[PDB]
Amino acid sequence: QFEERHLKFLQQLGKGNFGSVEMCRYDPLQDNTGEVVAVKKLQHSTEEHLRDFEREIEILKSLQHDNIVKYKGVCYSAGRRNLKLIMEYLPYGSLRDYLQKHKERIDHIKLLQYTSQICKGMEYLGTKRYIHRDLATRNILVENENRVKIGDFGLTKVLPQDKEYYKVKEPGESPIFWYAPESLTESKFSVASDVWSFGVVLYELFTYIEKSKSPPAEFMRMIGNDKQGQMIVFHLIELLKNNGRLPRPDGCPDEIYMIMTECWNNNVNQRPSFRDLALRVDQIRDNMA
Ligand SMILES: Cc1cnc(Nc2ccc(OCCN3CCCC3)cc2)nc1Nc1cccc(S(=O)(=O)NC(C)(C)C)c1
Repeated sequence: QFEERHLKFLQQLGKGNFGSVEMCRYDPLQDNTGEVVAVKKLQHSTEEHLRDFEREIEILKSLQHDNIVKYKGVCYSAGRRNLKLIMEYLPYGSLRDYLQKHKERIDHIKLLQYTSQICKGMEYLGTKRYIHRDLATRNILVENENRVKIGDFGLTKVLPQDKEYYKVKEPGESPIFWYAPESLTESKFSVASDVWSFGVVLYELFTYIEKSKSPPAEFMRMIGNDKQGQMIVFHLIELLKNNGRLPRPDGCPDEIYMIMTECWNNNVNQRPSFRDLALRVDQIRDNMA
């Protein structure tokens, strides 16, 4: 529905490996009444990346949830590539940056509100047999002080009809300090591996994104900063097989650290569901209030 003639560039919000996101104003009447949107595009539009980009557009079109960023449409230039995905724009940016800028005004009860919203959005993803694979405070976006949203679906894959996991080894470097053990060793991605990663999201939240308490900082202080390249991954695998874990964040109540550890269970069938986590986090929140 969108025409690239009338999309007008304001600034770049983010740029990763295969894609980038720009703030733009859709102003079809050329009079500065149009609305400001977010536009995602590929920056190396190979054909494999393009077909995966279109499955992502189709996945995001199939989702409507208060905690999922809103799809708006697509746009094409002359031809049926240079394809662009149009989404709503959220003014407060990533939850990672929002939280370390207001760390002295956001208490634990507010952290738990975000947490339960993330859970409800993740639970909605699971009902449609989507695996996010990429959850982190980096990709959680902020609509306003009371609402967060899951903000990017570049790696979201749909489960096969028969099986409850997905095997993918990607070319390039992966965020291996959020990945469940069975994802490091066998590249299996399930809703239980997303629960592992939600545990480290919750860890991040309670570290208030303090620089020396990032999961990579803490993990690679546990295995030694001397480790080399591929050996890095191997050493982390061994540390997770011996029940080495991230430490409890400073000030974190023991109840919330028990939720974190229960998601970091080595036994994949023994991790809690997102609906159970939402109920645990809603009761901790209701007792604090
Ligand atoms: C879909 C969408 C809607 N609204 C926003 N709002 C937003 C608003 C301000 C942001 O500030 C970024 C920090 N500075 C960068 C320059 C301006 C400010 C960042 C994001 N972002 C959105 N997506 C987005 C924006 C930046 C990064 C990401 S991502 O890290 O999760 N994924 C990739 C873009 C790398 C694929 C996703």
